[PDB]
Amino acid sequence: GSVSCLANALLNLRSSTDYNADHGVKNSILNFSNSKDASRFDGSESWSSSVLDKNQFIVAGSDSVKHFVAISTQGRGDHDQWVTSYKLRYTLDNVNWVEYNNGEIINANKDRNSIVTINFNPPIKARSIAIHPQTYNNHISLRWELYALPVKSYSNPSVQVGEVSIGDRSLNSGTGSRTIVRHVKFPVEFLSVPIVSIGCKKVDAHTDNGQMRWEGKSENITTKGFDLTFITWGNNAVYDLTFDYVAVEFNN
Amino acid sequence: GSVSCLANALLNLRSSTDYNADHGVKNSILNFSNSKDASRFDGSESWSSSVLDKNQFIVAGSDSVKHFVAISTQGRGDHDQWVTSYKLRYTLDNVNWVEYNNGEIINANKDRNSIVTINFNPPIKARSIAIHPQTYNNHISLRWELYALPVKSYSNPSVQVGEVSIGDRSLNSGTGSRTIVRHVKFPVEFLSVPIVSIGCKKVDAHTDNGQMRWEGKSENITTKGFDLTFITWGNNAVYDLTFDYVAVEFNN
Amino acid sequence: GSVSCLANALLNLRSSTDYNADHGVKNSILNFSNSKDASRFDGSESWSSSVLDKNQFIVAGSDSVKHFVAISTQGRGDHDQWVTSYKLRYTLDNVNWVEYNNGEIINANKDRNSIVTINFNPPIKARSIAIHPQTYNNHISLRWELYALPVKSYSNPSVQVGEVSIGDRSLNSGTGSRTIVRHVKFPVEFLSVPIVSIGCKKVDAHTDNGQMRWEGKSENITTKGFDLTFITWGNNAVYDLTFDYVAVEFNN
Ligand SMILES: [Ca+2]
Ligand SMILES: [Ca+2]
Ligand SMILES: [Ca+2]
Ligand SMILES: [Cl-]
Ligand SMILES: [Cl-]
Ligand SMILES: [Cl-]
Ligand SMILES: [Cl-]
Ligand SMILES: [Cl-]
Ligand SMILES: [Cl-]
Ligand SMILES: [Cl-]
Ligand SMILES: [Cl-]
Ligand SMILES: [Cl-]
Repeated sequence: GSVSCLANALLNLRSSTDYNADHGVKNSILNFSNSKDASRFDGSESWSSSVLDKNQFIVAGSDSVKHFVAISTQGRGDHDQWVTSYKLRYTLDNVNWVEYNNGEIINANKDRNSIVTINFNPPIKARSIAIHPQTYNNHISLRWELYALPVKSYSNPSVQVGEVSIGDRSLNSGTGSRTIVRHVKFPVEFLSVPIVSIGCKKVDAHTDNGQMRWEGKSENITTKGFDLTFITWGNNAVYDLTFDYVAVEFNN
Repeated sequence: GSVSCLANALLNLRSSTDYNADHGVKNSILNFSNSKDASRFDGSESWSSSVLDKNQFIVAGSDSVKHFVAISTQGRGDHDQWVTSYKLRYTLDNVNWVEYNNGEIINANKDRNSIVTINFNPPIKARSIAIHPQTYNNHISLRWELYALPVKSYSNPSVQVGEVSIGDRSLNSGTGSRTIVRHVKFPVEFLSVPIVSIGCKKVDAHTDNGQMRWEGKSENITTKGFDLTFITWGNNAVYDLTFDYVAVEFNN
Repeated sequence: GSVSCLANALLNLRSSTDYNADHGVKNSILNFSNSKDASRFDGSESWSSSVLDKNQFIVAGSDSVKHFVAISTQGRGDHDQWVTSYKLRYTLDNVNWVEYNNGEIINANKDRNSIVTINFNPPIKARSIAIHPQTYNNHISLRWELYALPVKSYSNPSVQVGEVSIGDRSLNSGTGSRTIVRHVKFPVEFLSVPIVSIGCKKVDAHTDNGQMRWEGKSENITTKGFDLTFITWGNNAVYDLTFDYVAVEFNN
């Protein structure tokens, strides 16, 4: 129940340097492995830097605010190279970068294939995150994965808004439960059925010997629109009512 | 009126394996073609895998919920290699993957350049999607494009909220149409002019021989704020009114 | 206070052609430099095209609407190649592309390393943007960066909605300030504390010798829910009230 970001192709990767394109970040996913044919080179089972110093990195980014819950690193699958320690940096606004845990040096790998996982408690909240290898065996070469919370069903909703009124004297006389429907068409048709929230912004109504009774309900909601049912009861004479509505479409 | 996702650089791609970086997913867009100079190799006109089996794939992903309406595949431009059938997998939450149409094997290409397009009715709703070649002529090599519905103008809106009241006895006396304006400044200035929806959460008002009359309108909306015009008429004495507002900025 | 898009790995890049993968767009970031070791080739300090004509490009894209404020270009770090002029194209909807400033040819670089920056007034509003080199010294080779406004704290909010009523005669008798709390649980727990906006959609209440007094407040908001405090005062007998609420979570 966390998301493997690289496995799902959710993040753009950018390395500092690449030994060459056959050692690029595209070869860096956790457990990456390619042909065992020893007669041809189809790429390192790792990202491998070109320059060996303490300034190399891979930046992983996208526009969404991610809640990173863990990172896993691994050495290189096909040669004895691995990152033995690293630092992490991240940014929420893509302008100001901070060091994870005050520049903590994280102890990492000691062989080609064993996975080392660090859990973030609390999650790192970031748009971009960078692994900054500090020490290495033989070469700065690694495979990795970044784990994030799944997107919530309530995130990134679509919204259309409008207003609706009775607009005449339909409810301005009579006795007992009395209702009128105003059909509202959304400016644009939704892809799926939204919810429709409403709030009153005008009352022009007579009490029934002091009792005020008015109600609005959004009903018969479709992708194209909905009905605002205006309601009164007892003997109230309602002259006009106005609602603003906010139609919200989730998960689409 | 569909979006060519790869052409527009909207999706991250990740292959299972690459024959080498000069056969990577970066060379996989539909109709990809490079130099005709036979004296140098600038890359295959295809993604080409390294391992030939039924387990290769390209994953295409991003954070947004896409509605995929079609996929097109093509063989390799510069050699006689093409995928002859494939399966599709996808995921909406990036945790749970499903097979398209119960693992349907889709019949695909039979030459280098002819495009084979499959239409999805209904659209596949997904954050990530993967093509899983099953059979091939000579090598797992392909070019492709994924077509999605365009983003709606109502998607990803920006929102600020607040409340506003009369806050004094400005409307608590008098006859005829009577109005007061409260100017509201948004916590942060918007990039473009929002809409402003409102809903009443407090009425403290006297009826005019039984008739209740109150209204609020948001007016003079700018990037920086708006005016809440509080309104009464007839002889109503309105002591206070409060609205919550929801300012929504679209398409920005 | 602008965002360096490529530095932060925020955009997918796609070139028209690459001299080969060691001259790909992955080597195109502004100021990109790799090993100075003259004995091995770890890639060009540039993207370099394969075909030399007026039809080459790099497309930079993602789903988010960006407000691009500037572009910077540079020639190739390790050889005497640079783009001397280019055009820009962009798209907001990823269907319809437009030429920047009526197809203006922008004067660009004249050496390997000096940066040439063009500022966009007003910002270019786009999901994808493409640099289209027109003329070049020796080869179409460049490094570049795209600068965008930072994301606003109000963008991409998460939203849950619902309704709440008194649902009994708790406020239907008595004198003075009288309140009841209805606890609302959000359908799903938020990651951080939201704001909760409310709007009345039903009044069933008696005036107090003509004075109407009712109020709702959202209070004690947590990640899990909030309290709708229903309020009356004076001697009003309130039979029922209903609010719709819109809970909005920012920056998460
Ligand atoms: Ca190998
Ligand atoms: Ca060629
Ligand atoms: Ca070099
Ligand atoms: Cl160093
Ligand atoms: Cl070794
Ligand atoms: Cl009745
Ligand atoms: Cl197999
Ligand atoms: Cl051939
Ligand atoms: Cl009047
Ligand atoms: Cl030309
Ligand atoms: Cl030179
Ligand atoms: Cl009182």
